[PDB]
Amino acid sequence: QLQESGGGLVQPGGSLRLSCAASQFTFSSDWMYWVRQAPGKGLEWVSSISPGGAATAYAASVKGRFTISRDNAKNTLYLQMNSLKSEDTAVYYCSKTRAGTGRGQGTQVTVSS
Repeated sequence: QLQESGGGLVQPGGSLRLSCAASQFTFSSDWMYWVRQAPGKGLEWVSSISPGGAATAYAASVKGRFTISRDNAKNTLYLQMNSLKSEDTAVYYCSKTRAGTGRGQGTQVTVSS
């Protein structure tokens, strides 16, 4: 089980920090991902993080302004998002695959304004 949180209403150029709590003890050995779904669009990969945190990857549209990180002792995944724009508006999910299978209920980021 996974539970995203931290979403909200923000102004263009603002920022938010998303959190994702994982209930299974397997979190420490899992690749984890942030994916998002904007209005009327499909799921889109945002970023990826290796089990130990040593390898990360980012969609080109968020490179340099988003940071994925994880705390395995707290079984929590994080996403720090900066310089948010209206096109960043979406439901954000954490997932165990880049395609978004095994996601929580998501948390909505709304940017307008």
